[PDB]
Amino acid sequence: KTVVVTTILESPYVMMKKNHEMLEGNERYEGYCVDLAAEIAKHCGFKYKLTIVGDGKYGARDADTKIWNGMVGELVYGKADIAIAPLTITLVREEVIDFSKPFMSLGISIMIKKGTPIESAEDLSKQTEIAYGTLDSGSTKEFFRRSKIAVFDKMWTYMRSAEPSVFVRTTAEGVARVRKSKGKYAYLLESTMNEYIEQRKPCDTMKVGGNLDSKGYGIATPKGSSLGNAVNLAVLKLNEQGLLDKLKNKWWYDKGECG
Amino acid sequence: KTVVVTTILESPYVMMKKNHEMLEGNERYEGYCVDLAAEIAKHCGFKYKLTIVGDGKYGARDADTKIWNGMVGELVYGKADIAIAPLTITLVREEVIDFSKPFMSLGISIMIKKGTPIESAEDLSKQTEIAYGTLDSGSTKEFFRRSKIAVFDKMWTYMRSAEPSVFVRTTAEGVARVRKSKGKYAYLLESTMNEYIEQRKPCDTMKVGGNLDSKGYGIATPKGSSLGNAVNLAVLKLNEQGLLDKLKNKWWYDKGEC
Ligand SMILES: NCc1cccc(Cn2nnc(-c3onc(O)c3C[C@H](N)C(=O)O)n2)c1
Ligand SMILES: [Li+]
Ligand SMILES: [Li+]
Repeated sequence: KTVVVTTILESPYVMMKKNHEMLEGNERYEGYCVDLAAEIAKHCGFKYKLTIVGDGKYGARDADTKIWNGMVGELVYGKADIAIAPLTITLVREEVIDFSKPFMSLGISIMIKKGTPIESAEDLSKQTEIAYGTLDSGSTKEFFRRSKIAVFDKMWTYMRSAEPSVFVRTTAEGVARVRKSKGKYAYLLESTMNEYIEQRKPCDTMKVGGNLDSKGYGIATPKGSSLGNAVNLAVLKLNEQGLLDKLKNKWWYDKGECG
Repeated sequence: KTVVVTTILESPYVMMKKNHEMLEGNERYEGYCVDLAAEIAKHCGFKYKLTIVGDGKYGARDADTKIWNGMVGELVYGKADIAIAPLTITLVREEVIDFSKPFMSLGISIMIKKGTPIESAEDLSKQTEIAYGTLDSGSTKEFFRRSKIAVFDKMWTYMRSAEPSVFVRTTAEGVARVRKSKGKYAYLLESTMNEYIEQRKPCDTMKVGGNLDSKGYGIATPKGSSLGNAVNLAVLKLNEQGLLDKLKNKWWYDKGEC
């Protein structure tokens, strides 16, 4: 029977093709995770349907209702069979779903406008002339809120009290703010997205410094699902064969615009 | 019952302390994996004994007998409960033991003696004057043996047929061979070791090229062991607390001797 894949629309992982109206089913979509899903399914021998998570969320547990939202919730409550998406392997998710070993590494990173005199998170933390912030929701904000590391705690105290607000509602708003702020705004985001935007016209942003943390995206299945073992072996095989590196190069650099 | 940990003496992961003869038990040892074992045990609530892998190997399967050696074999055959070491997560190992999610990243890299005219794996693959090889019974040799990537497949065909043997029995033997071979041996090893050695006396080796692949070290348990779930959650918690980053920065700290 057909495996129900839950995923989320986010470039370059999953995108509707420009001509999607002329296409059907899974062929309407393209991107890194679309290609990854096809490779996993081929190695594991299943057919599948790509579905887009209803609530547009990755997966968190509401503190009041204790209900899991997002792709994680679709797995937890038995509505999907597998999630193939930029879904970070975290402790609280690992407690409730199964994850493959990571298919992609990432960490929180600094996006600057080219020419900005910042080389590290330490550099940002010691000044205020260049404002800096994060998405107003989600894991990067939460990283700073929860960190007990001195530099990141300092950054959080700065971010919470800075005026005008250094937070943005969307990735696009953060990128636009970097681009329009003449070097006076830096945006903190996942290194994978930072690298992607560095390859978008007009080629005026860059990733600077080392990453602030390290984590991985994993393929998720309901806890105890028989599919989990085969999927994990497939991730390891695709990595060893160089296919994961090929797919990253395809969607970030071969299709990049900045050389 | 006290959990039997298998590990391998590899600086800066596990090292006998300078004054180990004055110490006993787990306190004889220091290093990243010694610290990590203590943190995992505290979070999972077990007592443990650090033991050193009997055959000094990481682990591979003999193609004729199908017997696993190294730390992998100690888990497969019931000699240890957990391996806490720079043990690379690989497909063939995952089939026979359980792994946590990775606690540290690495990739295959190239170590040369300073001045060797090699800048990349492609450079190595196109010549034979500078011999090159890797560690027996490790994940790098298995990577090359199995690889269908053109450059790496060519490198494996070269390594199999090179004379004298380009393979080494320990990581220390690989570095010693680089150092003594007057520029005529390059060693394929993981980036963690390459970078650590480059920054220490006698300052005569360096890493060249980008990493050839991207993988991770994992905490390993026998397949199906009940310890695996708790250990994996502990790894993720330590990651999210920044403790793994702290340990890495401490044990790879560059004192500036090179
Ligand atoms: N004391 C120097 C030192 C410093 C830092 C790290 C290490 C550990 N280590 N580094 N490289 C390797 C290694 O290289 N090829 C292999 O096959 C392995 C083994 C591989 N990890 C496996 O699991 O088989 N193992 C040693
Ligand atoms: Li899990
Ligand atoms: Li990390």
